[PDB]
Amino acid sequence: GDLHEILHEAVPLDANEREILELKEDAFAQRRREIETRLRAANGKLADAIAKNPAWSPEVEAATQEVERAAGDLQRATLVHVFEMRAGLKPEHRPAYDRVLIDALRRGSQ
Amino acid sequence: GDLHEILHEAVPLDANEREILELKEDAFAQRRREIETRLRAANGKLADAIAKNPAWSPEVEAATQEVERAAGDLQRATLVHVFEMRAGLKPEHRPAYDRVLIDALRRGSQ
Ligand code: NI
Ligand code: NI
Repeated sequence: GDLHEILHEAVPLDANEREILELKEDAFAQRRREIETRLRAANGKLADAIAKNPAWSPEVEAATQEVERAAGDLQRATLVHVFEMRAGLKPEHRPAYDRVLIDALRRGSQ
Repeated sequence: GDLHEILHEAVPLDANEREILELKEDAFAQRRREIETRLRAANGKLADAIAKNPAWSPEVEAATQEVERAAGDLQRATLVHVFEMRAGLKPEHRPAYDRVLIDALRRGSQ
């Protein structure tokens, strides 16, 4: 279900590809961490709101929206980076990458 | 991570609660199935779009938005039903329910 991990594990970068993509990989790792931090905080606000008053409320509406926004940010950032990686591949490596990517997407990997 | 399942498993309904909530449980089961069907179809459209052209595109934008919409529908429907169940509990059972619910939410269960 971890799309990014599935790709790095099944179709790992070659020596030159790894060197070329290192900067983008690192930038994505930091971006993912930041979004995940927001997501955990949103989860906490949702739990907090429900602990206070276990019903839909402005606090629950806001927290649920924050959760969904962070989740969407994560989904999009990951897919953009998946396309980044594809751009950094030797053209001849792209078909295997696509096979893994398409199959994983069909299963709902994100 | 399955909030609904976590609750039914850890704080199962008593005999009378189960009888009273049966209709709502069934309605939710059907609603969940319908949303999941939409989600699987959205995942398929996203895979299809990327199989055709592995880049961001109107098709990828539309599919990703459909995925996020279905996921949001699922999150909200589940939480509304979680509150439905709470309303059907004997008042004295609500605190244990809340303990499980709050702890699970903090971990990002949906
Ligand atoms: Ni990567
Ligand atoms: Ni239920």
